Amino acid sequence: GPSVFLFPPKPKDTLMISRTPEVTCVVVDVSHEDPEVQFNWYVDGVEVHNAKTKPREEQFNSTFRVVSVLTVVHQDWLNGKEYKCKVSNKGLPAPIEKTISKTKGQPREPQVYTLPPSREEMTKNQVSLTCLVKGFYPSDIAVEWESNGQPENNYKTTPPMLDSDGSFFLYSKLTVDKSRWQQGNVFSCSVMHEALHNHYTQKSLSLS
Amino acid sequence: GPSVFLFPPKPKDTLMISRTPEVTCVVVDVSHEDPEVQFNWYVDGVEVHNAKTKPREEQFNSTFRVVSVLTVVHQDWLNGKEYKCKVSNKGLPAPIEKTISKTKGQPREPQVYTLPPSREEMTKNQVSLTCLVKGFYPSDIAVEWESNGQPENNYKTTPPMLDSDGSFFLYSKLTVDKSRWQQGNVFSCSVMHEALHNHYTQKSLSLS
Ligand SMILES: *[C@@H]1O[C@H](CO)[C@@H](O[C@@H]2O[C@H](CO)[C@@H](O[C@@H]3O[C@H](CO[C@H]4O[C@H](CO)[C@@H](O)[C@H](O)[C@@H]4O[C@@H]4O[C@H](CO)[C@@H](O)[C@H](O)[C@H]4NC(C)=O)[C@@H](O)[C@H](O[C@H]4O[C@H](CO)[C@@H](O)[C@H](O)[C@@H]4O[C@@H]4O[C@H](CO)[C@@H](O)[C@H](O)[C@H]4NC(C)=O)[C@@H]3O)[C@H](O)[C@H]2NC(C)=O)[C@H](O)[C@H]1NC(C)=O
Ligand SMILES: *[C@@H]1O[C@H](CO)[C@@H](O[C@@H]2O[C@H](CO)[C@@H](O[C@@H]3O[C@H](CO[C@H]4O[C@H](CO)[C@@H](O)[C@H](O)[C@@H]4O[C@@H]4O[C@H](CO)[C@@H](O)[C@H](O)[C@H]4NC(C)=O)[C@@H](O)[C@H](O[C@H]4O[C@H](CO)[C@@H](O)[C@H](O)[C@@H]4O[C@@H]4O[C@H](CO)[C@@H](O)[C@H](O)[C@H]4NC(C)=O)[C@@H]3O)[C@H](O)[C@H]2NC(C)=O)[C@H](O)[C@H]1NC(C)=O
Repeated sequence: GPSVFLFPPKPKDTLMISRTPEVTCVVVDVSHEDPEVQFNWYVDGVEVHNAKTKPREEQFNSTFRVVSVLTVVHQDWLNGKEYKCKVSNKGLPAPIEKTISKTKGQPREPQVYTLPPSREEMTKNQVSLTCLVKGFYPSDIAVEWESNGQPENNYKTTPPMLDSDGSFFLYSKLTVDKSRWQQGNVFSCSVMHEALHNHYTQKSLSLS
Repeated sequence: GPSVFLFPPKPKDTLMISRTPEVTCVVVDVSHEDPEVQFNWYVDGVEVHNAKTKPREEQFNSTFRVVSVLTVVHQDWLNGKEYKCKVSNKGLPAPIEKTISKTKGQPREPQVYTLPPSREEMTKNQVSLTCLVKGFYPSDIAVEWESNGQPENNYKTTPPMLDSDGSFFLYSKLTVDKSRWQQGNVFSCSVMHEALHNHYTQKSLSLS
């Protein structure tokens, strides 16, 4: 009894023409005696044929794992085109069909807010700078940090939370040596999200 | 083939003598033909006998569900005592054993920081006030908000995130009408966590 899992591309993959968005079709618990698999892909029901089917991998539990990767057009996904994977195995009476697309909902533009460390935080040798992203829909988003055009390393972001009003929000937290902050260095969280003009925005933060 | 799941109490249950901490032993996919179950509980291997075993509930998939609830002593769990559930069913060749205890690790005191809304946020009719809890271990924690001793309603908190240094942190976000904030009302996130003196602390925030 095999099952299939269908993964969407990653947000910023989608948002940057530069990047390569992929839809991933994963089939597990494939019969170890009859490992032969057939993938079929569809774009709004339209069969396409450009998917790279990876070599089957033997797992440690007497099953195989089978991955099919479809390259997608940025705009296509953005315009909410459907991607359906069909998987046909001889040890299964009917082929499995999963489908995925950009989540159905009105797009909503993220509001970004930079926030100092707390007065009391100025006790410790590390401070936390606070990026705040809210109101956005869907959930698919990415934040980064940087200073002097160079990306910062020591930050962490939450996974998006559902807000009362059906929007999502999240916080990003960049920690830095107090000295940097007090020297008046400028830092900015950058946010990628389909609702943004050019899918990107930057909001800066430095000690007043 | 039944399975068991063993749930810990909830943080603040543990932290307030007032509250009632419970350890929950859940057994699912119990045979619909042979539904007869036997629970056994243990405190550091020591069998106790004070658990309330709930009536078995027929599920919609031809299985039963069986819950056993053990009341625990606040200090006991706090001192990291072990709670092992044994489940014995006739349709299973060996009884299932799960065990749980306060997570193993050095306790670490949460640092709480209140943070204004962003200057730019003062555009909208709703603002966000920002409670920040960091450095804590373990993860089991709870935040609330209040003003004028009355609990606030419209806030949301993230689930704890793992921080670089093996600590957890999280943010709480309380939204309020701009007018309240500009009137100079005082708001404070309150945090319950075992590392706190008296398991509690409060940090306030009002417009300067
Ligand atoms: C033999 O050993 C095998 C290898 O270990 C093992 O295979 C594994 O099988 C499980 C199923 O039991 C399967 O689990 C699914 O995982 C989905 C996410 O997979 C992630 O994360 C894991 C680890 O965290 C990674 O190892 C995977 O590679 C994968 O990572 C992603 O991979 C893709 C491409 O490779 C990347 O693009 C991603 O970036 C990357 N992510 C990360 C974080 O790195 C998970 O979503 C599945 O959840 C759904 O099914 C569960 C039941 O299995 C339900 O509990 C749950 O509710 C989900 O249901 C769905 O919910 C959706 C809404 O959220 C709906 O849309 C769906 O309709 C609904 N239901 C479905 C589809 O049923 C799931 O947990 C693993 O993927 C798989 N391992 C690998 C490596 O492929 C075998 O089980 C072993 N067999 C036996 C018999 O023991
Ligand atoms: C027939 O229909 C039945 C009823 O719907 C159904 O029963 C369900 O079976 C599934 C297993 O498939 C079982 O899922 C487990 O759920 C655990 C959490 O349960 C929560 O959340 C659900 C919904 O979100 C609630 O409905 C539950 O009541 C329960 O809520 C909690 O309940 C307790 C007491 O009631 C409260 O105190 C809590 O406050 C409350 N929570 C909330 C949010 O309200 C989940 O933790 C389990 O995860 C582990 O097993 C998975 C495999 O099933 C793994 O993918 C996963 O990795 C986990 O593995 C563990 O990881 C741990 C570390 O994190 C380790 O410690 C463990 O060692 C390791 N492994 C284990 C134990 O295997 C799990 O998903 C449901 O609980 C159960 N439903 C109910 C209502 O009890 C049947 O499946 C149906 N049968 C069939 C054949 O279809």
